[PDB]
Amino acid sequence: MYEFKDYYQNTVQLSFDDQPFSDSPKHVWVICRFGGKWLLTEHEDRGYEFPGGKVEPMECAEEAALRAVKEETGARVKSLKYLGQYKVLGKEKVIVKNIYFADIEKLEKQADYFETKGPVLFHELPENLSRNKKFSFIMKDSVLPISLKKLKESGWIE
Ligand SMILES: Nc1nc2c(ncn2[C@@H]2O[C@H](COP(=O)(O)OP(=O)(O)OP(=O)(O)O)[C@@H](O)[C@H]2O)c(=O)[nH]1
Repeated sequence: MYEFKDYYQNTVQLSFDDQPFSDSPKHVWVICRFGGKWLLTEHEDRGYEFPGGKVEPMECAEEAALRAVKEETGARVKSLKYLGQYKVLGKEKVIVKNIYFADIEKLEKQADYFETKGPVLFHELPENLSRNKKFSFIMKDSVLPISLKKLKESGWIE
């Protein structure tokens, strides 16, 4: 596994095995790709980040991942694939977040933006996200580069 600190100096435990920290994860994170471009969302407070969110009642992690993509980017996933899972050790609460890769089939219109500003398309992600104020803190740690390298080698990009 991988153990490092996040933007707010909280301990993050990253692994690429089939749900090692928890079999019931309360959070999801979806690395989206619309062909040759990265599909991101713009949170009203945080900024630029990959779609994600909490798992709702009578919903599984995979269901929550597809919903978060539609709720934040309004996109339909062609193939959702489990990449890994991470544990964030905060001051009081501990969060178990599931990492998913979504190959985007299409981008459709949305009626409401759930704390978001709609879909965002990037041909290539900026050189330093930890310095970039337009991006979210969830993009400003080692979870993002390690996952992209694993994703690269998966490799389902092509
Ligand atoms: N590093 C990192 N920390 C995260 C991520 N998502 C959430 N956190 C941390 O999790 C905490 C917030 O978790 P939430 O689930 O949103 O908690 P909440 O909104 O107060 O309320 P609940 O819905 O009851 O959980 C903060 O300490 C964040 O730093 C993530 O993707 N990466």
